[PDB]
Amino acid sequence: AAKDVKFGNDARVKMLRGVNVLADAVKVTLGPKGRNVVLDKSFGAPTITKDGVSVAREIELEDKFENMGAQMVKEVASKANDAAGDGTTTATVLAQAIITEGLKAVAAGMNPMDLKRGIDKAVTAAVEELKALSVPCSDSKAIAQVGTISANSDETVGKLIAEAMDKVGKEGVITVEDGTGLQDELDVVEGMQFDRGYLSPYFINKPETGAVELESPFILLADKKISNIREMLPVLEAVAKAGKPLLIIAEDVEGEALATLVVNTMRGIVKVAAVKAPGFGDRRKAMLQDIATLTGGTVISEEIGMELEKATLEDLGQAKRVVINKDTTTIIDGVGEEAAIQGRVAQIRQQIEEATSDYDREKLQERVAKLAGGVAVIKVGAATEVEMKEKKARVEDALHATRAAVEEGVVAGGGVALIRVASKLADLRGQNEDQNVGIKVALRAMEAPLRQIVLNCGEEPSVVANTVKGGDGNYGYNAATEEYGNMIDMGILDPTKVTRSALQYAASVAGLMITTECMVTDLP
Amino acid sequence: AAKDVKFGNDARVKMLRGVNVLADAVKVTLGPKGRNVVLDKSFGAPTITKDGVSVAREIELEDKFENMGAQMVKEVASKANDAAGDGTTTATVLAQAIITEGLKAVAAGMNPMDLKRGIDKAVTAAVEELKALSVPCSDSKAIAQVGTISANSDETVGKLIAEAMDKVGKEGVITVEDGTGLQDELDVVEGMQFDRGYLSPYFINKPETGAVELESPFILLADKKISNIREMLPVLEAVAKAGKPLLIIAEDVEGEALATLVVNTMRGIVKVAAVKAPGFGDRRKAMLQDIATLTGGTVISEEIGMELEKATLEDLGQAKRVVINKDTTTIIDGVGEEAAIQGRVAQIRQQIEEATSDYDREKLQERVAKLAGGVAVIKVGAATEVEMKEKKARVEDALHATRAAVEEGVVAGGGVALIRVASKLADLRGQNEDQNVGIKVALRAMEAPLRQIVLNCGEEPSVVANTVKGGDGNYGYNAATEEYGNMIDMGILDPTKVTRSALQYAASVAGLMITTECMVTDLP
Amino acid sequence: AAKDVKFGNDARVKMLRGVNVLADAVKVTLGPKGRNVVLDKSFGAPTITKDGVSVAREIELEDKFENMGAQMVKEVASKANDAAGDGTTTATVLAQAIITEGLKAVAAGMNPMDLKRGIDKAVTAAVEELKALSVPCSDSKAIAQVGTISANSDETVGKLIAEAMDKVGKEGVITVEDGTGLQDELDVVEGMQFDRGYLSPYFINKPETGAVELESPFILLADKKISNIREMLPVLEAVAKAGKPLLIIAEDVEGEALATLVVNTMRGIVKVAAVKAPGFGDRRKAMLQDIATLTGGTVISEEIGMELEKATLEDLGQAKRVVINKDTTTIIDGVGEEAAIQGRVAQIRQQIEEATSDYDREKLQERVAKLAGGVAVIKVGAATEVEMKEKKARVEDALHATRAAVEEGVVAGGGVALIRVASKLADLRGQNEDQNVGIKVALRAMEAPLRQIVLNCGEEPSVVANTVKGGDGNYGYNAATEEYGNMIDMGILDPTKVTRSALQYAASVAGLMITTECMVTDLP
Ligand SMILES: Nc1ncnc2c1ncn2[C@@H]1O[C@H](COP(=O)(O)OP(=O)(O)O)[C@@H](O)[C@H]1O
Ligand SMILES: Nc1ncnc2c1ncn2[C@@H]1O[C@H](COP(=O)(O)OP(=O)(O)O)[C@@H](O)[C@H]1O
Ligand SMILES: Nc1ncnc2c1ncn2[C@@H]1O[C@H](COP(=O)(O)OP(=O)(O)O)[C@@H](O)[C@H]1O
Ligand SMILES: [Mg+2]
Ligand SMILES: [Mg+2]
Ligand SMILES: [Mg+2]
Repeated sequence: AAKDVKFGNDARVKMLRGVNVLADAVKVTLGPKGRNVVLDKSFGAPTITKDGVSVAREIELEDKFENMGAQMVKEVASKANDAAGDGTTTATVLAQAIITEGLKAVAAGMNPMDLKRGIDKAVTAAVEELKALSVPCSDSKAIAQVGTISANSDETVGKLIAEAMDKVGKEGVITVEDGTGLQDELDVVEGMQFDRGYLSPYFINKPETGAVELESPFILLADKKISNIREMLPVLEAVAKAGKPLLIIAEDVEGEALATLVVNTMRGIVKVAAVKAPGFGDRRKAMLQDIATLTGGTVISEEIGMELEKATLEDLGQAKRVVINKDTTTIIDGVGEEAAIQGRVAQIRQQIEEATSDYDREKLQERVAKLAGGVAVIKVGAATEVEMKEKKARVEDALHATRAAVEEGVVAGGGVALIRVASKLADLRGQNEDQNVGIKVALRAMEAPLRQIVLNCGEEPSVVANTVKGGDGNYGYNAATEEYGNMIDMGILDPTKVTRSALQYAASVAGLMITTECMVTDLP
Repeated sequence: AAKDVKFGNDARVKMLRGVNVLADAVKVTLGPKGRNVVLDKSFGAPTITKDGVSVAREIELEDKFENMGAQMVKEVASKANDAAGDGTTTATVLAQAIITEGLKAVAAGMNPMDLKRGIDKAVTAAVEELKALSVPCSDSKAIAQVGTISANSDETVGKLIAEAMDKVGKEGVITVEDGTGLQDELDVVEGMQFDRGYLSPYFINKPETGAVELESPFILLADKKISNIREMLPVLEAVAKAGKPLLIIAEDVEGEALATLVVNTMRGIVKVAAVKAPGFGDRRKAMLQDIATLTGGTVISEEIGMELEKATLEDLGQAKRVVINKDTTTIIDGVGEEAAIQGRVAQIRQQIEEATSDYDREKLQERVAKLAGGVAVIKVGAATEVEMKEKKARVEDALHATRAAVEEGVVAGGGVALIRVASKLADLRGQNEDQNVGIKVALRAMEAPLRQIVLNCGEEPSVVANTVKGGDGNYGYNAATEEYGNMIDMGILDPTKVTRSALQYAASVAGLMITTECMVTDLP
Repeated sequence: AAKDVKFGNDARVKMLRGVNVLADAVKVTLGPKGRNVVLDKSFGAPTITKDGVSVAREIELEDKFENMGAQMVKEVASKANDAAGDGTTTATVLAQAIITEGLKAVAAGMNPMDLKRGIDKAVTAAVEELKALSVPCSDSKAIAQVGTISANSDETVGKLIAEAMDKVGKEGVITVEDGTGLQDELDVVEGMQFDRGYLSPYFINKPETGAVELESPFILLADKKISNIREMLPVLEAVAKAGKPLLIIAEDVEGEALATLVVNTMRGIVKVAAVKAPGFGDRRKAMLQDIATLTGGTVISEEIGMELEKATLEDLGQAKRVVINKDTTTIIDGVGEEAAIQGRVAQIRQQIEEATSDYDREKLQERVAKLAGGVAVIKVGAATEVEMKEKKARVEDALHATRAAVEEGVVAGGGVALIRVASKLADLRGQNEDQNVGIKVALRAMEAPLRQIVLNCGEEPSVVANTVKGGDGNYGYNAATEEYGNMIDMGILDPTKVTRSALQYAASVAGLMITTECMVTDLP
């Protein structure tokens, strides 16, 4: 298509309207006095959210040039989120701020390429400063405070996160999903358990639960489909002699084999149960191996050239108890010595280290938890669906910020950390005067989040900023209680990694943007 | 697509118009002096209805913002309905109320997030208050009153519901369907019966009904298709010796087997009949098991490795009489001891407890009824189809409210319960003044349903509310007889669970709503 | 789609223009001075008709609201017709009347829900009153009078209907179809006959008719296709010995068998004929059973495990004569004793009682006639096609009204019955004044049909109604002769069931309609 090209101040002015429409939709939500935005949906009911990256992905503008502005700053908000899943509004606010100020200096006749260099120097400096202010967050109380503050001041989320973090340990997963009732609820599953039900409801020796239960059972791990019962006989009978029940975790148990197993368990011959293997594809075999290790058994796959028939009792895993539902098997307390348990865990330790992907990382951490600590699920309660969505998202949001606190620390919120690092770099200079403005451009933007937080309360940003600026260390403004104080004492903690990412990402794009001199796009 | 974004008072005004159009099409229908709305349909004739969620789901507006408003309140009405099938208009009315008043206070310059906290606090309070006013509704008289009142003052609906509730008992289903004539009619099927006709009209030993009848018959339950008669012989002959007739409920009876059975029953050899199994898929086998239990027989499926041939008389169920039509089998009085009956019922008791779905819940409750109490059908009469639709809906509607009465109790209608819980909270306060206004915003809306009820009679809401406000307990206004009195004595009872759900849902959304500060949506 | 919602008097006004455009197109046709409407057709030539439900179905309006109007009153005319195939214009006229009046009182500020209650009470009362004026119509003369009056005063239709009703008896069908010439013609087939021709034109022993004729023939009823002649031999030869001819009614006679039969009959071996079974699917077997009964033969189907070979002469049905054309077999006078005939008829008597369908009802009544009375056909004559359509329709129309007279009786026409029940309810009252207007609203509409009859004559409705109102019993106005008199004596009889369905249906929807307060529909 034919293009519309626009140059210099003209192009920039459109660019900024672009940034501004997005920035302004995203700002309304900053801080405890944040407000919500409503994003429409051709789908079904609209969505009410407080979450900056949600609002930001929706903004698309009709003027092709305004649009390019908005589609650019939009990535600060987006990246901020893939990085720590929080602080996306802050980020946006900082970029709108670096760009506003920067462009105004380009209009003063400064060389943008230097404005940029100064802005990045300013920033690299601020990042060190942050790492210096950061203090570790490692007690349950602090963790609760980052949760809480992330969840727009929902003390309950704070607590629940803090609680879960506590039970599943350091290497345990926590996930959030819709709840049944109105109140939030925390499930913690003990030890190892996966997503597989009995293959026939006949195995069920306890109908009141609708679930199967065996004690001191041997476990047969077969990495292959099971059709012929012939393959079993030498084994099933070695077990009938030891007088103990048996779990069968194979790739699958089909008609011919299953039917007969079902007939055999029924008549009170040998107590048995069978259930599909966890997952599919490649991880199945590796994850079935997990199960081997935990119960001290040997995987029987046709890959190492093995036959079910040639398997003595010894190959079988063992545990003290197992529990299986319509769609959930669980092994309690495996015989595997913690020598071998700890070892296999020290292997899947480095699986994550060289997991060059994001999805190849999730699963490994899951397995680590099923073998080491525990798995926790939070359920968010809500009266409505418009409510579930927003509430769920905040818990999700805070879940992330705590994980961030834990690895990177905390600094004073209400954008005090940033305002503080700005005074620490009051003396930073670059290779030339433009660069010095460039630096000053960033220091000034570093006041933005506190300034919006305040404006969203309907008081005066420059009065609050002045008195915060007049103090020291962690003195800051409590927007919620409208009083000044020590931000760490008041429990207003930002996870250091988020304050940091918001600065980096926002500067990284704002930086580029202010060096636009030409813009090319389609004809209306 | 390029978006239109709107901010603050601007966006809200539009949002309100949107709420308002919907809320006012819903209002017209509130209470005994309600009027109906006509909803068009590209389909066939329009639809006349009084039912608030029906009107609501139709409203869609041309201003994309006004629409957003409307599509949002629309969920209070919707949720209300998935929750108790009733009170949807009240709900709507309350939300229109909480919003109007709430936005007015945002324009006052209150912090909407607090307005929300006050509103919720006000509501959590009001729910407790209602659970306190609730009294159990458990006689047949009260039940009739809830029915009656739900069916816009139709005493006959009240009575039929009350009557059915009484015969099918507490674990019995009641369903409504179109009737043949002009008058309503209540069918109650006694004990166990399902949707299956004879497999050949030849079995029919009584042509005058066009139906089959056997006394003291054995029952053969086969969980498998039946093609070969060979499989039958050992059994059919053990039955010919005992001189009793035989029912065959299998997965199916096809050509070869059936034909011969048909030939055998014909010649006066052995009195037999055959009929498909109930349902399909997985429930068939479980439900066929029901039939086993009720008649004290043993299911014969190839899954436990069983053969028809190896079945003595003993495996066969038995009853005192069976009745089968073109499409309805029914077993009268099974031999199964109530020891085993009561037990299998205590199992399907907890099937519903862990039925994590809505459709996996319907079927279980059905079976419970076929095994415990009874099944009842109501037929709604009407001269026309425009009439049938509206009348059927109301019966359905009241059917729901009585089920709600029964599980959660009744409170005073005419929106007296709500007006009373508002004076109980005259002292509620929150953390800060905005929250106090927030609280007051809700208490105020709690007057809405009575004030519409009154307006819809064309008298003066604030006069009626003032004198109701001036009494005590259950004094209220009888809009139908235009006189004051005790609302429970006058049989104007609301089911507690609906009054409460109306409040909850409407507050739940209106609450979020009043905290919109930005709105994003498409270009016209 | 975005909707256009309309509220109170506004939405009503549009609703009523709606009812009006329809009501008016329908009115023009009412009574003997009725006129015709022309309804266009993308198809072929337009359609000239007098028939209210025909005009009505066409009306659809451009104003989405006016349209709703129209599409709703449209249902009175529609139901009216499914219910007694007549009175549909009167119906229409009463609804336009109940609406007009009703709405005018909602404008007075009555409570429409009560307007409605009184309009129904009024009506329930009127229906009793009609059942009380109704006198049975059971001589051939009165029957002619209902036909005649139904057929816009076509004495010839009256007569023909009366004539048929007389010959086919009470359980005989009468159908109307296009005729060959210009004059109407009544065919009456005697006894049993169906739609099947010889399977080979060679069977024909009388070429002058082009048809087959056998006397004292045995009848072979085979419920199965016939391919092998082997299956026949034992039988064909038992018949060759008795020296009588043979009819073969099987599911079909194909190549191999047929060919040989054809060769055998040809050479003067044994006199035989063959013809397909009546209908297909399930009724075939049941209907072939009919033929069995009538001729005292035994159906030979492989379903009861039977073979053609094992059939002696005894199994064969018998009659005194049979007559078969290119597409019509007919059996004259079967040997079956009326003990068994009457019985099988007493079974298909209750087939109709429990025929829960409309199509499962037509066939049964057919069979009843082929076994009990006779079948009659009327042929309508016309010069043109524009003419055949309208005439045929009227005969059809009157065919219905007579069937209705016969089951429910007659009342005085020209709208006199309704005007008389109206003075009988002069004292009816309801629970409150609004209901009293509502009563009075209906009693007034009850004058509508006489008022239109008169206006269609171009005289003055309120002079005619005054004088008619001034008389008694069956005094009324003969619109055709423009003189007053006793309407029963002048043969102006309306079948009671129609006068009552007109009232029922019109009030049933008019009733709802006047309780519209909102109307929702699409944007233009
Ligand atoms: N009581 C409070 N006073 C001042 N700031 C607060 C208070 N509570 C939370 N905050 C601050 O709110 C800021 C961000 O909240 P949020 O609106 O989610 O922005 P983001 O999406 O950028 O995380 C953090 O700086 C946190 O310090
Ligand atoms: N005689 C009456 N006087 C005052 N209120 C009544 C009377 N009869 C019924 N109501 C009130 O009607 C209200 C609801 O009727 P309805 O129009 O179905 O609204 P909803 O759809 O909100 O259930 C209930 O609060 C009930 O108390
Ligand atoms: N000579 C007559 N005088 C008055 N009314 C008549 C006369 N002939 C027929 N009618 C009346 O005509 C009315 C209906 O005829 P018709 O136009 O078909 O209306 P509908 O479709 O409503 O049957 C009946 O009420 C019948 O009594
Ligand atoms: Mg945040
Ligand atoms: Mg209701
Ligand atoms: Mg007529």
